[PDB]
Amino acid sequence: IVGGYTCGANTVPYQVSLNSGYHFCGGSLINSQWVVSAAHCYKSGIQVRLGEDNINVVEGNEQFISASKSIVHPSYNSNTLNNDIMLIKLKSAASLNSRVASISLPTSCASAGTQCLISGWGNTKSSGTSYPDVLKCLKAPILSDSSCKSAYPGQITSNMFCAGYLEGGKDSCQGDSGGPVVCSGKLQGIVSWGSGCAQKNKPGVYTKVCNYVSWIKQTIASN
Ligand SMILES: [Ca+2]
Repeated sequence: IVGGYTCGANTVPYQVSLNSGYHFCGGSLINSQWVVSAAHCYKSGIQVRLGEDNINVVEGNEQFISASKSIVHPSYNSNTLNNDIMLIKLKSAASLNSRVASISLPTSCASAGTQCLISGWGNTKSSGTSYPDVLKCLKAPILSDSSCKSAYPGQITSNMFCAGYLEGGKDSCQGDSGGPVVCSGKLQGIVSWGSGCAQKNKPGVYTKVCNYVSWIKQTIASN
């Protein structure tokens, strides 16, 4: 997260870190045994880390649970990043509490102008590289489809939306991938892609979660 703020320990209780020896992606806990992340975060040997603030220090509220299976969306295209969504099942159910909690799926799609919270442990520089140990947060509005398409001609599908600031300086970034965009207590987006980070006229692009609710529910119900 570039141009954000320190969230505060366990203030984003649905935020998870995906770990394969090191943090490589974010995710969102949507019930006691399932996480939603980006399909481009797919790999084998995933451990889900819940209750994290400083990802380099054991602070006492963590739960570390290995993934038993991952399910990438059947229509994911890694070239265009269309359908950039995946489900991860935990080997055992997380113990839910005030600091480890699920986030509700949308019942309807959020509109342009809606304020959302974007969070993660990604790069905090738009030019350099600096990775924070503690969770970073950014409040950002969803942008109009027209402005999103104008920023990225030929690249925005019906399964994507832009959020952030056309002026630049405030954005998600490398390492935030797969993490949450939550608006009015609903998971509306997943950190997917963008050109650099926090660049003028290149806002963050996010997977449009409301398009996938039926798939998520049906997949969870049979797996
Ligand atoms: Ca920790």
